[PDB]
Amino acid sequence: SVPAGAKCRLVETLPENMDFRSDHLTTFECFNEIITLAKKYIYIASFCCNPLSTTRGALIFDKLKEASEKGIKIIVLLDERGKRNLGELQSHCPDINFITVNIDKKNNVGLLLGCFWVSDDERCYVGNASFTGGSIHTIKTLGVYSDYPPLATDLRRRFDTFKAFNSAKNSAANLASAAAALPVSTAYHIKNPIGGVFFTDSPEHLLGYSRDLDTDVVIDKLKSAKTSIDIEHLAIVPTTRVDGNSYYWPDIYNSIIEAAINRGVKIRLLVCNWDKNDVYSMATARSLDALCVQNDLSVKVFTIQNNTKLLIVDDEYVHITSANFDGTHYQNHGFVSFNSIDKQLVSEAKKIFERDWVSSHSKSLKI
Amino acid sequence: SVPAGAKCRLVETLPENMDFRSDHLTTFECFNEIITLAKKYIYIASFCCNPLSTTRGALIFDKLKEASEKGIKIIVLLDERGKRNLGELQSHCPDINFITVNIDKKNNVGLLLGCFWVSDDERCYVGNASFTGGSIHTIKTLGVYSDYPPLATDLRRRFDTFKAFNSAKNSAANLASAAAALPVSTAYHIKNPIGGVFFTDSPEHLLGYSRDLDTDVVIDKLKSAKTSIDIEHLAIVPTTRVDGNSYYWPDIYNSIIEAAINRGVKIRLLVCNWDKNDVYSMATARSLDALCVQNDLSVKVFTIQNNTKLLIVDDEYVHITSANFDGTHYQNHGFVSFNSIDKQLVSEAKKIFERDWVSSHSKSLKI
Repeated sequence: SVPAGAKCRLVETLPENMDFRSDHLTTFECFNEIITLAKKYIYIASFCCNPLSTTRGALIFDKLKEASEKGIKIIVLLDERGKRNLGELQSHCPDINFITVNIDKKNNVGLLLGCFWVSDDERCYVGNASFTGGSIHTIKTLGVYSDYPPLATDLRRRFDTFKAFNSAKNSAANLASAAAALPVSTAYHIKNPIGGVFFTDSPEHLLGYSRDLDTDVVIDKLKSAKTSIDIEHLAIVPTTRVDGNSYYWPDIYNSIIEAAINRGVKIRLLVCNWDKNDVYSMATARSLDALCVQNDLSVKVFTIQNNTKLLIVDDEYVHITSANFDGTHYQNHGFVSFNSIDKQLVSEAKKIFERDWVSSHSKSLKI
Repeated sequence: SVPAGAKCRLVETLPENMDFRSDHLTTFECFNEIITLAKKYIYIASFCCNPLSTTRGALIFDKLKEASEKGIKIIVLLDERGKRNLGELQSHCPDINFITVNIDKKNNVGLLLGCFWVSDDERCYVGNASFTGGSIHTIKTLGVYSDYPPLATDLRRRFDTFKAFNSAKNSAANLASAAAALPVSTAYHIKNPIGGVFFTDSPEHLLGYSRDLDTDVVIDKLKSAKTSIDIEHLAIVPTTRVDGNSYYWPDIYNSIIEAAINRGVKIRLLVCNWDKNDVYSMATARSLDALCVQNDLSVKVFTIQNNTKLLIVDDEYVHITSANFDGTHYQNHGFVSFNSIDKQLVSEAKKIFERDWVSSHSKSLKI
C-alpha cells in the first residue's frame, strides 16, 4: 500500500526578524537531514548558487563539503547567469561537480528555475528555497520534504532532463539530435497521482509527450475553482519585461478574474509591493482595487524578501513552486512544481496562508 | 465578371448640431432610395422600432406606409423588448407586418441586433442605423449601401433565419425540431468573399455549419494586425452587467493589447465617455491610460449619441457592425456584420475614422 500524502511535510524559512512561527520543519533543518542521510548522491538545482551569504547557508555548504569528501557524488546545477560565484564555489569545494545550465540557447530566454534537492532516490526537497544563503536564513521560503523513494525518484528524472543541458561540447544544449535522444520520463502526472501528489513541469518544449505542462494544470485548477482561491506569489501583473521590450500574457491574470466575477469565488491575493515608476504595476494594482470593492476579492502587499510561490484552491488542491505566475516564467523558464490534493497536506498549507495573510508584514492594499 | 467592392458605398448619419461633413450618401437618402426602387418587398430589422421620434424618421415611415399600400410586402422585425411602440406602429400602418422576435427563449439574453434593410434581393443597407427616428436624424450612425443583387440576397438569407424566431405558436423560437429544420445558408464567408465583401454572423448557436462566427473573424483580424488598429465603438470594457450580475469577457480586450504591447501596433480607440460611478469603466480607463504613455496607443472619448461600430485593421480590412465589442453582444446577441477587404472601400472608411478622431466631439482621454 502507498501512504497518503506520499510522506510529505511542509518546510519553510522563517527569519528571526519576521513574526512567522510554525512547528513544521525548517529549510536549514531540511538540508541537514538530506546530507546526513545521504549514502549515494546529492543532486541540487537552482538559479543562482551562493551559500556563503549568510551563516546558516555556510553551515549547509560545509556539511555538503564534508559529504563530498566521503565519496558522495555531488552535482550542483545552476543557470549560466549565476556564473559569477562559480570561481568561489569551486575554490571551497573541488570535489563538488558544479555545472552551468542553459536550457534555452535558441533565444537565451529560458532560465533554470528548478529549485529542488534529491538524494539516494529516497529523500527529496522541493519548493522555492534556492541554493542561496538568503533563501536558507534571511529570505522567507516555502517547500515540501518527503522521504518517499518513488516520489524522489520521479523528481530525479526531472534532474536528468535538466542536467543534459550543459554548456560543454555537444549535448542537449548544443545538438538537436542529442536533445531528441533524451529520455523525458515521468512516473506520475495529473492523470496518475501517487498518494495524491504529482509533479508538473515547464517549459513546453521540454515536456516530451508524457509530462504535463504546469501552465495547463494551473489554469485548469483555476478555471475549476468553486469556493476559494488563495495565492501567495511575487506578482500577478499580466505584463513582463523581457530584455528592453514588454511582454503581455494575461492567461493566469484572466482565469482568476473569471473566478471572482463570473463564479463569485472568494479570492485572496498576497503579492509584493510594486515600483511606483512602473506603469504596468500601477494600472494592474488599480484594476485590482476596483475589483475588491465590487466582488469578494482581497489584496495585501508585503515588502520583505519572500520567495514563496503558493496556490490553494477550494482547500482541496495545493500548488507550491519556485516560479512566479506570469508570462516569462511559464512560457520559457524551466522548473518543477509541487501539486498535491491530500486534504491533510492542503490543510497544513491553508494554515500557512492564513498565517501570512494576517501577518504584520501583510499591509492592506492602499492606492 | 464581378465588380470590385460589390457596388458598396458608405452611408452615415451626420446631424446638423454636429461638425461631421462628408460627400457620402446619408441614411435618410439611403432609405428613400430603397423604398422608391422597391418592387417586390422591403424587409427591415432592428432592436427597437420607433420612426416617429424625429422629422426625417417620420418621412421614412410615411414613404414606407405609401409603399405598403401599393402591394409591397413589408415585414419589420424587432426584438420583443421594443414591444412598447408596437401598438403605435400598427395603428399608423395596418398593411405593414410587424413581427416581434425573441431569438433566445432558453435564457432570455440574446437580443435581435440585426440592423439592415433588404429589398427585391437587389438593394440592401447594413450598419448601425436602427429603425429609430434618432438613428436617422439625431444619432450619428455609419453603414454601407449596395445595389448588388448577389450581396443583397445573401443578406436576405440572414433575414430568413431571424424571421423564423417569432413569438407565435410553434416556430424556431418555441420548438427544437422546427428550429433544426431551418435552412441556415450563406453564399459568402471569410473563405469565399464576393468582390472582397462577406458577412459574418452571430451568435454561435444560429450559425449552423456554413456561416462564420463574427467573434472568431474579428479576433483573427485583430491577432493578424501588423501596422494599425482603428476602432470606433461604444465601449471596449471587458466586463458587462447582465441582469444584476457582472459578466467578464476580455477576448477582444486582450487581442488588442496583444497587438500594442507584443506587436507594437499603433492603435487608436474612440469610445464613449463612462459613468464615474462604474468601477469597471474607471479601472478599464486607467488601465488604458497607462498603456497610451508606455506604448503607441491613443484614446479619445465623446459624449454625443453615436451608434457607430467601426473597425479598421492595417488599412486593408474594414469591419462595420451594429453590436459593440463586448461579452454580452458577441456571445448571445444576434446580428450581421459587414466585412470588406476592398482597398478603395477601406480607404473611404479610413477617411471617416480620421474625421471622427480629430473632431471637436472627440476630446482626449483625461483621468
